[PDB]
Amino acid sequence: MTYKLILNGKTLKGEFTAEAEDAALAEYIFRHLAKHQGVDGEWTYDDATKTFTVTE
Ligand SMILES: [Zn+2]
Repeated sequence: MTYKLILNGKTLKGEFTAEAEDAALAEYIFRHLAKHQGVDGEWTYDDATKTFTVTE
C-alpha cells in the first residue's frame, strides 16, 4: 500500500510517500526518513488516508 508522512515542524514543513507492505513497516521507514530531516515529536496516524503526521 502507499502511505504518506506529513512533517509538521517549526523549521520544516513537508510530505513523503513510501511503499511498504503494512503500516508498522511504513512507520519504521518514515521514522528513518524523519530522522534524516531532524524532525521528531508527536506521531499520529490516520488509517482512512494511510497518513502519518509528525508534529514538533
Ligand atoms: Zn508493495
